[PDB]
Amino acid sequence: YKLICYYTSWSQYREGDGSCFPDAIDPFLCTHVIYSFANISNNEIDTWEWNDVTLYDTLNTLKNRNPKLKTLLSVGGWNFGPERFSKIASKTQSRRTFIKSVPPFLRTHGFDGLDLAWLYPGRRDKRHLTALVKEMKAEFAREAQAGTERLLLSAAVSAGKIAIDRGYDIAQISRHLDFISLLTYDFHGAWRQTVGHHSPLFRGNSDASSRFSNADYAVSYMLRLGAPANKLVMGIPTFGRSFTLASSKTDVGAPISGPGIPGRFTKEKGILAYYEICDFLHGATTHRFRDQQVPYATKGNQWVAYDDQESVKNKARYLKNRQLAGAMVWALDLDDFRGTFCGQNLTFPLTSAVKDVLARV
Ligand SMILES: *[C@@H]1O[C@H](CO)[C@@H](O[C@@H]2O[C@H](CO)[C@@H](O)[C@H](O)[C@H]2NC(C)=O)[C@H](O)[C@H]1NC(C)=O
Repeated sequence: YKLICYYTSWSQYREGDGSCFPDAIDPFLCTHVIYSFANISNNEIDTWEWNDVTLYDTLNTLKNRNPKLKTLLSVGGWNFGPERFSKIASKTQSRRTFIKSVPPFLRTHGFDGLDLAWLYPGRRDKRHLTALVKEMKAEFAREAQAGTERLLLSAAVSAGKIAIDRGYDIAQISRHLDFISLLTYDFHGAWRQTVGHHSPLFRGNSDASSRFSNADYAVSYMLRLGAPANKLVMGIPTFGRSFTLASSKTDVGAPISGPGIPGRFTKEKGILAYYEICDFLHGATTHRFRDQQVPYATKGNQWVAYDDQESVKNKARYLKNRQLAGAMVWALDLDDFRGTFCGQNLTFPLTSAVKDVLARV
């Protein structure tokens, strides 16, 4: 079983206990740690935060304590215009330039693979994504000829049917990628006003339309399209989405005037780290959708949909019953890495959970 874990570059700038460096990672915790978001300059992979070279090294040293640990560098991301990706992938000329540039950069900095986070390709991009993947993987194999371990190639994929149908050639890329991470937590629409859970596990025997929005269908659908079950990886959020209620209505479908207030350390609207969410719970009424098997809290005019040890454990089990490769946890910096916020003196509670289940069989 695989437990891919993401670490983001910008989680170093948070204040106080919110500050997180590669340093803070249990090297034995995960099996794959993805440093989050390299970049592209002059059609070539490049750094992002000034000290990346340093964090790179801090993170890559963990392998000194656990030799079987593997690390990957991810390209793209949210703050990386998808148009930019699209532009690099259409001109075979600029695409090659990029590909050929990766191995060295990786080899140089100690990574064991690259991770494509081209965040949502267009209907006009499917054809080139495939190209990018097919060619990149090719470059990688050729490089292995040099007598060294072959680099890993993976990709962060959307779990939205339409999204998937629009720009992904699953049956294709499935054969070139080492593993596919399903973004199974961006389900609730950032477009419409209404309380809703972003990472439901199940369809929810109560709401007709949009049965395509839940982990269960995502996985099932991917499998239909051809993705081998042994290459799939279910994404598990370690954060929660906050909403500013617009009425005393707290139950399903209640009004929403906007994104909840920021977090003391997270400082961003609609997003809360698990550890922040831990503090929040105090004096908050905890609810849990039986049908979707996920929890949400409400305090004052604040409504929060999130995941806990038990919601997370479920998915972990699901993940295993369909026999998938393993799990993907978004941001170890969002989990209680210090472990001093959520009661129990445990560090990385949520991730542990996912691990514990994956390890008892
Ligand atoms: C990552 O690389 C991109 C692309 O080169 C950088 O983007 C540009 O930066 C310059 C100067 O700020 C602008 O004139 C260009 O219009 C930008 N191009 C693109 C594609 O955005 C970006 O600055 C780099 N990131 C960091 C953190 O250095």
